[PDB]
Amino acid sequence: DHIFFEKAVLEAPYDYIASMPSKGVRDQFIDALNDWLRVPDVKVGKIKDAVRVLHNSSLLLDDFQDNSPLRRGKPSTHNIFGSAQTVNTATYSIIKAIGQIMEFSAGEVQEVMNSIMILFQGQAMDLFWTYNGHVPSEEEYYRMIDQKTGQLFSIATSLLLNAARTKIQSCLHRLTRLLGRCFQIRDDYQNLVSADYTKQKGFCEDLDEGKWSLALIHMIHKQRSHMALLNVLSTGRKHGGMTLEQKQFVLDIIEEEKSLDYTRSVMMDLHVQLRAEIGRIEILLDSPNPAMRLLLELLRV
Amino acid sequence: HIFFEKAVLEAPYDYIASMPSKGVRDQFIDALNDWLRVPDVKVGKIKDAVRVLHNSSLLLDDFQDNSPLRRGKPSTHNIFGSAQTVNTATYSIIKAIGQIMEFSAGEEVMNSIMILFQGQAMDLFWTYNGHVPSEEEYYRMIDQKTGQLFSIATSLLLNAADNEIPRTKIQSCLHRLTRLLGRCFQIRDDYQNLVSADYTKQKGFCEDLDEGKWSLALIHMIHKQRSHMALLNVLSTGRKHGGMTLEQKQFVLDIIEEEKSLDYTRSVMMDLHVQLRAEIGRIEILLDSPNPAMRLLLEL
Amino acid sequence: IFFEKAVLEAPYDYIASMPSKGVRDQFIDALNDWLRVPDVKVGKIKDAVRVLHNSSLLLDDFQDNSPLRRGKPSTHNIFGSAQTVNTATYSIIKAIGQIMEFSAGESVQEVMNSIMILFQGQAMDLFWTYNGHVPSEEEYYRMIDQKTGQLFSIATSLLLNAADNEIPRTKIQSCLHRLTRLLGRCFQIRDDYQNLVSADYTKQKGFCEDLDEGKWSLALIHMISHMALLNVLSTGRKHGGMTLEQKQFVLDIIEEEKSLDYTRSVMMDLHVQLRAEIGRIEILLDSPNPAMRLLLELL
Amino acid sequence: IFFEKAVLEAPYDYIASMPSKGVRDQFIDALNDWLRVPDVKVGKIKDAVRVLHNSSLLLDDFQDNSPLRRGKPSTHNIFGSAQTVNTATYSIIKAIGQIMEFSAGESVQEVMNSIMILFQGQAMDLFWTYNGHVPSEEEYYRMIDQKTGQLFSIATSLLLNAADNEIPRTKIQSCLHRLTRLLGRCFQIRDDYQNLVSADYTKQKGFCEDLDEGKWSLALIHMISHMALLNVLSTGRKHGGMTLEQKQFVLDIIEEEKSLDYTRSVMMDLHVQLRAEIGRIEILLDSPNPAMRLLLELL
Amino acid sequence: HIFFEKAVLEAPYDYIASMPSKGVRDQFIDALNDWLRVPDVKVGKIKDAVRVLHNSSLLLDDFQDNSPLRRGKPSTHNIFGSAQTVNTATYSIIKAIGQIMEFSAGEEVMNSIMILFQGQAMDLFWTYNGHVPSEEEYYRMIDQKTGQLFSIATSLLLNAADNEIPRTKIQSCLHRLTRLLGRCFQIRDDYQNLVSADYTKQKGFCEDLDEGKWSLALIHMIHKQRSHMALLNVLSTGRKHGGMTLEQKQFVLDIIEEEKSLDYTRSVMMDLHVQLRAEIGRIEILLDSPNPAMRLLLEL
Amino acid sequence: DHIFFEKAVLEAPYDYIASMPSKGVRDQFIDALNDWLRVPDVKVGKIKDAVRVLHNSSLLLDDFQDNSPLRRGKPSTHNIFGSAQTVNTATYSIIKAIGQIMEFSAGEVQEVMNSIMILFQGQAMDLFWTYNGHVPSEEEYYRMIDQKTGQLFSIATSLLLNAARTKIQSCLHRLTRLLGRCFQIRDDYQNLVSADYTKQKGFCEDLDEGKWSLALIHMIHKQRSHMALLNVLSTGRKHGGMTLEQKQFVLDIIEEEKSLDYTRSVMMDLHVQLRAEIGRIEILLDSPNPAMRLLLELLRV
Ligand SMILES: NCCC(O)(P(=O)(O)O)P(=O)(O)O
Ligand SMILES: NCCC(O)(P(=O)(O)O)P(=O)(O)O
Ligand SMILES: NCCC(O)(P(=O)(O)O)P(=O)(O)O
Ligand SMILES: NCCC(O)(P(=O)(O)O)P(=O)(O)O
Ligand SMILES: NCCC(O)(P(=O)(O)O)P(=O)(O)O
Ligand SMILES: NCCC(O)(P(=O)(O)O)P(=O)(O)O
Ligand SMILES: [Co+2]
Ligand SMILES: [Co+2]
Ligand SMILES: [Co+2]
Ligand SMILES: [Co+2]
Ligand SMILES: [Co+2]
Ligand SMILES: [Co+2]
Ligand SMILES: [Co+2]
Ligand SMILES: [Co+2]
Ligand SMILES: [Co+2]
Ligand SMILES: [Co+2]
Ligand SMILES: [Co+2]
Ligand SMILES: [Co+2]
Ligand SMILES: [Co+2]
Ligand SMILES: [Co+2]
Ligand SMILES: [Co+2]
Ligand SMILES: [Co+2]
Ligand SMILES: [Co+2]
Ligand SMILES: [Co+2]
Ligand SMILES: [Co+2]
Ligand SMILES: [Co+2]
Ligand SMILES: [Co+2]
Ligand SMILES: [Co+2]
Ligand SMILES: [Co+2]
Ligand SMILES: [Co+2]
Repeated sequence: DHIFFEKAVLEAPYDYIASMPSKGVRDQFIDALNDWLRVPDVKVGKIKDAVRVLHNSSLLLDDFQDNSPLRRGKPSTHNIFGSAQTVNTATYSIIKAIGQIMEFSAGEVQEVMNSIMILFQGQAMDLFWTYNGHVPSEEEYYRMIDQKTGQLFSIATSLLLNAARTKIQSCLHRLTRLLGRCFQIRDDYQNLVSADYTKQKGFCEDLDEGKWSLALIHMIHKQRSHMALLNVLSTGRKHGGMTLEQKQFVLDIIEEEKSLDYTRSVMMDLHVQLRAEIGRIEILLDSPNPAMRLLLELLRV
Repeated sequence: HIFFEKAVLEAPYDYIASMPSKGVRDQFIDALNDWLRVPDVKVGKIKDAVRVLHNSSLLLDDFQDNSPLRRGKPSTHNIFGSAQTVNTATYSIIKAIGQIMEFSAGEEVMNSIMILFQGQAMDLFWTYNGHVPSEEEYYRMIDQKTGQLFSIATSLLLNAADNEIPRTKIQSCLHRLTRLLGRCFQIRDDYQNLVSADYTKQKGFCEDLDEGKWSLALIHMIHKQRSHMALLNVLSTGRKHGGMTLEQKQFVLDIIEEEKSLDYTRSVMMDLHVQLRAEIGRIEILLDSPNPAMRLLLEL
Repeated sequence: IFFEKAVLEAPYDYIASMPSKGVRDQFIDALNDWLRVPDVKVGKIKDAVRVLHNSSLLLDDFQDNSPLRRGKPSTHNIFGSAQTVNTATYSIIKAIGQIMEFSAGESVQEVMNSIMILFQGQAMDLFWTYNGHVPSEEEYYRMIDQKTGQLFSIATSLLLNAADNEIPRTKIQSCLHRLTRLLGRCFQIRDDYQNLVSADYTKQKGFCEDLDEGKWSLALIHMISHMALLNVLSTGRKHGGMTLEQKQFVLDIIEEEKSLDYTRSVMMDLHVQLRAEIGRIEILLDSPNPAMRLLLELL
Repeated sequence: IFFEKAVLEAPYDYIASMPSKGVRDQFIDALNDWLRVPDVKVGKIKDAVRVLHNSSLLLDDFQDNSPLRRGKPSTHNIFGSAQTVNTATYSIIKAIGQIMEFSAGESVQEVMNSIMILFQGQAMDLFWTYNGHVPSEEEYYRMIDQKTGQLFSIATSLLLNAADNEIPRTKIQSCLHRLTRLLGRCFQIRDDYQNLVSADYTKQKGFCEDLDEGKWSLALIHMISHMALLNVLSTGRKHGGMTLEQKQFVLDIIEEEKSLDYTRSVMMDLHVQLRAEIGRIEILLDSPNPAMRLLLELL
Repeated sequence: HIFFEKAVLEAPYDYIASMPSKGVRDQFIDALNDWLRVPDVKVGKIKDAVRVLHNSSLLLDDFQDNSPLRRGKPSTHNIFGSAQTVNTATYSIIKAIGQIMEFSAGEEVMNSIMILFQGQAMDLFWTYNGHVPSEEEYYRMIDQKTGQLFSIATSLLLNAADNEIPRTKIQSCLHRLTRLLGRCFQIRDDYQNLVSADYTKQKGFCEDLDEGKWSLALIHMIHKQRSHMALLNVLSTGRKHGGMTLEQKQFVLDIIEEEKSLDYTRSVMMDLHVQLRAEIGRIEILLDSPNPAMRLLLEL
Repeated sequence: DHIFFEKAVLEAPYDYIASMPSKGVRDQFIDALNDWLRVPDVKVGKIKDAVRVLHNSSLLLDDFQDNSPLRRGKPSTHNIFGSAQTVNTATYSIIKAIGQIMEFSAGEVQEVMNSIMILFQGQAMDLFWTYNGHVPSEEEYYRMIDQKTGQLFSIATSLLLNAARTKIQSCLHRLTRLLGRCFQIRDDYQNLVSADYTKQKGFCEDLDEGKWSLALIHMIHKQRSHMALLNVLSTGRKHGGMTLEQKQFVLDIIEEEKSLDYTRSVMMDLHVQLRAEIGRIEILLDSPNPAMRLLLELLRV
């Protein structure tokens, strides 16, 4: 009878992150997208649960892969169960999510499998650059984002699309791709700027991780000296993190170079294109979508 | 250079795949196919898929057990780091599943794959929280984390077998076979980790004592009526730290030898060998097809 | 020559200078209102028990790796673990010698036996956290009777052996044993309780010090669907202790399951039994003890 | 119930199972050839002193952070520091209780006082390495008389208090005190010596274990132009201990200055004084002691 | 890009040089030159040379004292690492010496520079081996490691002074001045490290208690007849570890306050202020040239 | 009177390295060079002592800068006295060495000061590349060597030259430069190959340091994959060193690529040029020099 006990052990790390609160964008996008597609409540529920597992599982891996001590102000899962159990649960949960997607969807699965694997191709580059200290170009950065976060929006879109036109499809493609860039570029921006992100992750958590955000990329390829900046980055990699003053030192250089102003420029332009794409769909479709415009608006600053 | 980013993604897999396997996995498929006689191309695809699953499991396991060595060389996460290694490992499992789908469509797997993680879950859970499992829990965990690999390969080969009869006679016997093989190979593995000098050369001296896993020898003497305060506390000391000193490892070995607990493990393995030979025999006669390959695989 | 003595007793003189007090001496004064032991012998008993209690504090702080004691650095963060342990062990021997100096016979072989039970209790405490065993409620209570309640018992045994002739120390026994047992259980449960609730117990020991130690308070034990809490304690065992965020997570689970309420109910029941016990003794000795009842009101 | 006792005594039963022996019991047998104490009481004295000596080994190994004892892991690398210290302190109390069980009067207050001097000696030992003070030869010798020579004194005090009636335990005193003092000084100096020279003392404790501890052997003290040696000891204090290469460097300086020879000369002089002392006692008791002279030949 | 490798070499110097000095060093040279009146160009060269020496000394000292903060910002070796920082520091000292040679030729320096290291040697030696120095040893060490900087600048300015007389009257007085200035500034520095909240903002809370240096306050109360077992042992505990906890630092402060040992340091500083004003006075009259700048420099 | 005690404290770290044994090449080169120049015994003694201090001081810094636990089988100086005292003594000793050079030499000093500073320019690049993980080109590597080790030979040469022609000078320049490259390239080679270097420094000490030797440089810029090789190097930098198996893994890749064969090729060609330069001088001068040819021969394999 204690087969239930074994299941609880296996899914304990998953039940942890899924329990905090943490959500927002994911569920909102599915709801907003469905205000257009009008997919049955039962089918969107099956899609929601699968995407949630998929998203939460990648968070389990990401926090471990990025060595993040905090998620949503609480300890990250691998600081509760340890990295070994967390990774084991996460990998299992992904397979479980794929099985669920198989159960209500035909094949094509052979399209979702492909896109799920693209997510890993995206993570691969992100982790590769961080680990070996290679600064990517701005375009490589965008391509990486399209794969690791943009593809995540695409998956939820493809699922809802297959449960509902024709030309409308190649417009949602432009939507999810632009949306993916908005999310990540904001996420990297807010990590260094916002004080909520400071409370839900720690002060400049990305600088401990050593990820290459758009601000750093822009000023690294910006032709001036930066002997100091280059060396603290190396110092951080050698110590596995930075002190509060070191992070502040990085921010001040960023401020002095106005590289965050560039990031703000890209985000505003992205919102312009996304506004246009949304209205393009609302016109091409029956009626407008305040839910999608809300989500877009939640993504500025 | 679209080729470059895939190379980065699959670099940790190519590393572990470039090492000498020992080919236990491949030898079994070959032996099983001496009975089922599936065409070489279909067999090759199944071999490739299972090889990817197995190697990916080793990627994860070495990191999870914090093993410094794999086949005498540094473990994969001591090349690419934990993050990269885990990422491709999960990806490669997805990829293998995708490969399996392309030539099969059915039907157990993937589902049986989820049982692997169920087995690992218990293995990792006990080790992390220091809970000593019973012999039955130990066996059940092994059926899930190890025996299932064999089950996977069999089902794949079985579903690809010709209409040359029966798939009804064999299935009961084949399940008995893969399960017995799974137990013995893991029990042998946990046994050899402490006594074999080749394993010392491949994994380091008594690597499982660093990992802190619960092998049959330890389990047997702990649930004994004799007191083992020292033994219990060294194991806890090893988990508190990153592992054990050589003297701490040697101390455990002395306790084991003093109580001949490895001899109990030898007895269990021999008894499993007997049942294995019996099971192979029932099939060799029922199909009128002797299998020197399976009996040769047993030679371990 | 005094220098050698000052070096040996420096770690003791450190904790002894701390304000860590307010229960041990008040219990002796409260009990002596009954036993009416001469003030001089009460002084020696107070001194001896003070040395013992301080010595156990030296050991426990080291053994639980507590960084703070009464808001100041713990003794082994001043003198190191080696000097602290050596001084502590010496101080225990010194106290016993003092006890021997004013009491003989089976009184000594009773206190000696009683002191050894303290270590028996500490052993189970230390053994459980080190090997990651979650104790039952009964195991926990028995552990408390040995390591905490026995300290009260020592003080009473000393006082009773020096009691006035107008007092039947044979009728009174077992009633006093029932008292100290309840009192020690009430004190320790409150101690484990307060460590997770208060400040003091965040100002004096740091935030949730028991969770760094990996101590098994009554709240924690009552719970162990509780999978996440088991693992973080294990994570706390593998790491040097818990992060501020990890400790807060434990509190949330306790709060959600209202484990704080359970221990609160247990201590109120102990308050009831204690009042009933003091009453029986008050009738038996034909003497009211407002001090004991006053001491009881410490929650 | 036995389980609780087994847990408490597990760290003691660990060192007690080790072959760490060959001097303590031989001294008792040698001395008893003179004192002719009944075999039964000698047994209890042997048991009590054995518990004390083992308990001091538990503490010292932890306090000096020694990884190895008799080729096997030290006790605190089996049970952890907390359990080891608690058991050790308990075992000391237990032994004293045993001593109390067959001896009364000022005999106890003598052993109690003698045990406290052991801690006084350990205190100076621990205090010096922790605060980086290089002791003089006299300070070192006095430290030895307290922490080592006193152990012999305890055994003799017990045996003398149980001596046969045909023996004048008043004439004999001070001669025995002179003996134990010399013997303890000879034993400890040899102990500090052997730790840097031998194997055993590389097989039993690891290579130059005293240099990890930061112990002040007679060789080291005799030297402190010696600037480089001072700093590596400091480096050894800041780090967890010394590397294999660092220990070897210390040996080279010792060898170059022939510090090994000095301690060798000191111990030969101690051999002379010891023979003179045994002789005086042999005349005074009209009884030869080939055992003591046999025990003496341990170099 | 021959320019690039020099930029790499001087990058750690440019970092520390880009910070707000406080200009005590420059204020002294200006004040001294109100008397000696050396042309601006020759004064500028001397300022530049001394500035390089001083900054290079801070490069070395911050690493040697393992200080995490310098003027509120991370210390240089927490940017470029210990290796690079030390390399340019030694180089910059050579460079400064080369600069000094180009406009002088003589004559004390460099020689006086070697006394700086002699002072640092004792400072580092006592701290590393935990030896408590006497008040006299403490003063002598300070004359060498701090007072000599002032001596260097004076000799340079003195050798560049015009034939407008005397260089014989002043030298005795100027040596008395630079030496008094050196003691007071270091004693003030060690004082302010424990009590000034601005120093907490620039270096962290009680940084010297992390370094484990021997300030006058600690030295005074240690060589006292009262016992200080606790105080002594915390300091040793701090050296055993990387530094002290906040409670350990606060504990030391409480002992200091309880014994008013900082008041003794205040008395010494005031007495040095008195002698300084006296020495400035003897010179202001002997040259018939009052120096509001020197007296204003004293305001600290 | 205890002014001598303060001096002992200051020079204790210097007296340590100077005492072991460790020498060889330095004294041999000065003797071999003087078999030509015939400079008085008193003057060459003054030159020897100064160069020894200079060389030993740089070793004090180098071991600390490279985090080397061992020198000549014994603990490095900063593992006896600590990094702080070692660096303080080293810097002082360099200034002391400069003063000594000033005392027997005119100015031009203004030539020796310049060359001493070049040594630091060389070290600067070596430490910069190691710390920030930048692989230099082969020519940058050679230029760096000319500055940090080749210039050291040049200093001893300039000193002896100024105490003694005309055209002979611009031949010694080619000698010291070639000699500098021979020494360092061999030193980097022997670090990974020789078992004496394994005993006098530890197994593959350079792989812990993370320096960029010619073998690594050659195969890094050699166009093939090397995903594994690139990542262990990063792993080493993140851990502050490598395990025995990791170093062996690096050696095997080096072996597989025959990059050490290339290093052997460069060394043999260097010996060819050096043989030619030596004979060129022996002819241009009075008589041959077996001492210099010996030293050259001590530098192969
Ligand atoms: N997308 C989830 C992961 C992140 O967004 P998060 O900020 O860690 O949630 P990352 O910054 O790692 O890309
Ligand atoms: N189960 C595959 C991994 C093992 O067999 P391996 O010995 O690590 O290959 P484990 O002993 O960890 O179970
Ligand atoms: N028993 C006295 C020691 C304690 O009360 P304290 O918390 O150390 O005061 P514990 O809770 O550790 O038992
Ligand atoms: N005094 C018994 C303990 C010793 O002899 P040991 O070396 O621990 O046996 P020490 O040398 O530490 O004093
Ligand atoms: N002496 C210059 C450096 C100092 O003044 P600083 O306070 O570190 O600038 P120290 O206190 O180390 O002496
Ligand atoms: N030249 C002295 C320094 C070296 O040669 P060494 O091998 O450390 O002596 P490096 O390898 O650091 O260049
Ligand atoms: Co809707
Ligand atoms: Co992340
Ligand atoms: Co991430
Ligand atoms: Co992010
Ligand atoms: Co074929
Ligand atoms: Co494994
Ligand atoms: Co495993
Ligand atoms: Co295994
Ligand atoms: Co009263
Ligand atoms: Co406690
Ligand atoms: Co406790
Ligand atoms: Co408590
Ligand atoms: Co006998
Ligand atoms: Co010892
Ligand atoms: Co000792
Ligand atoms: Co010893
Ligand atoms: Co002007
Ligand atoms: Co400083
Ligand atoms: Co300083
Ligand atoms: Co300062
Ligand atoms: Co010659
Ligand atoms: Co080097
Ligand atoms: Co170097
Ligand atoms: Co080298």
